[PDB]
Amino acid sequence: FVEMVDNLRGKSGQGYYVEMTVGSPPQTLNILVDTGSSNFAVGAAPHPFLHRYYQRQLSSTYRDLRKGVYVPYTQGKWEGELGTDLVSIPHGPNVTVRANIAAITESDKFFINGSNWEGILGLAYAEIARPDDSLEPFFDSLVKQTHVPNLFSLQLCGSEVLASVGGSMIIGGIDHSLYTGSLWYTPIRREWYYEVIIVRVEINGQDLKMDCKEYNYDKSIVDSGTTNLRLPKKVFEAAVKSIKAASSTEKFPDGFWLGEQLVCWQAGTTPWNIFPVISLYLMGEVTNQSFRITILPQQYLRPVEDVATSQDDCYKFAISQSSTGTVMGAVIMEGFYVVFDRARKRIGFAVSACHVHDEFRTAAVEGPFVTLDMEDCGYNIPQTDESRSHHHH
Ligand SMILES: CN1C(=O)[C@]2(N=C1N)c1cc(-c3cccnc3F)ccc1O[C@H]1CCCO[C@@H]12
Ligand code: NI
Repeated sequence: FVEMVDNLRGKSGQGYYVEMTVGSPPQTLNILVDTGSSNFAVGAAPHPFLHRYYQRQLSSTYRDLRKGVYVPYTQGKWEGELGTDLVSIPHGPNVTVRANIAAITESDKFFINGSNWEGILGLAYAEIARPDDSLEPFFDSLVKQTHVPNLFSLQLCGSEVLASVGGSMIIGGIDHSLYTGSLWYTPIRREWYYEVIIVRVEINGQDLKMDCKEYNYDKSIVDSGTTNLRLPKKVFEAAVKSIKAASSTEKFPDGFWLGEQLVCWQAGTTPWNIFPVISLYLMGEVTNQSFRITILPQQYLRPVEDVATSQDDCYKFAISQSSTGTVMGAVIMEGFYVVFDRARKRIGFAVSACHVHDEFRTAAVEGPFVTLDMEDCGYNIPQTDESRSHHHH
């Protein structure tokens, strides 16, 4: 899949995007690659942060669905008009599909100044699409309309401008040049988000020793659309305590641990070895097995170049608290080649050929670990009457 290698770009902390075309003749837009959502939505009206947008009137193949869509989320929203048009990925498979497209006509805190993307590609399942699960997501349409295998994989590679990032989205396959060592699979627990189960967490080889349901409260997901590793409150607190203890030779302000303040060292002198590795053990394909993915401080301490002190290497702490479960965001994914094997309801992890490391430690994927009489680490979200009332024909 040589032609699909290196097809992702972006600015650090602002999401990875792929080039796509919409309409006839093709209109090129840069589109955020988001495994944590399920809509294909593109700027389709002027906005201060857009240099360009989808011009429906310029497309001979555009069809209006005569239905609006409204998408609120934590401290943001986008909304607009549903339709269909022809869509391709120039540095993807050699195919063109008719997909649903939400034409974004109004938004708040959605577009990011300087991110260089104009839309979002939700790669998750129909269950979480808006307005409802009857709006077929892009990848479903791609698979149904073409011979493209039902799988994609992601290799995310992490003074006045933010650092440029790159990576690969391989659609329809696995490219062996993008990883080394073994490729380990964890089940997709349920097809909505890419939900997985964490069975154990270690910080510098030390078990956090929590009830494993705490690791997945109220879910754990793999999300390219989240920068940070996000952890449930109780888990976050235990992790921060352990990371603080390991790095105790340095006394950082509270602002740092909250991700609200950078910490710096003289260029090239960053004491990586005082920061511990973090291991997440993921449920294996076999009942009582797990494997671990291990990330370095090179992943969870994000580089931010400072104008005021350009002679220093400065870092943001990129592990943060969640009230909506574990989020394995870019912090996790940057260590690994991640295979979203939809066909076989599983997610694969292998050491990425592009991950940032040093001569002492490396991001790792290791297994199997077998546990006698494995507990169920999955959390069952309480059923609301709202959700229960839904008929599913
Ligand atoms: C959590 N999440 C969002 O809020 C979300 N996608 C995900 N996964 C998202 C992430 C980023 C973003 C910002 C910075 C860095 N990377 C990114 F992808 C920017 C906008 C955005 O829009 C949300 C619309 C509703 C569904 O979720 C979407
Ligand atoms: Ni009914």
